[PDB]
Amino acid sequence: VLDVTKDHWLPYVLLAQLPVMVLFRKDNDEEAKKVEYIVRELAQEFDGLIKVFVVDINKAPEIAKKYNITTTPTVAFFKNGELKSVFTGAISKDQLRDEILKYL
Repeated sequence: VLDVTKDHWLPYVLLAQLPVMVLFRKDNDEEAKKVEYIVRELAQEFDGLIKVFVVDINKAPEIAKKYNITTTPTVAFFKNGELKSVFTGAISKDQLRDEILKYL
């Protein structure tokens, strides 16, 4: 689990050979903290089968702008360069494993 830079977008994410789950957050949010723990847990559970990253849209707004992501927290699923699925609102750890498995 770690932040990603616009710089590191393509290499770390778009080039990643594993499926990628990215959390777009603003900062100093409570709901974002809760989603961030959910995602931490999913990353460790699926450690070495997917890759999981964070986008602090305060610092890398170009990434959200690129993917037309207007709400935080947002969880995005990227596989082989393309955006495969997006989850907003209330994020269900149960649903994220459902998808993580869908693309695995």
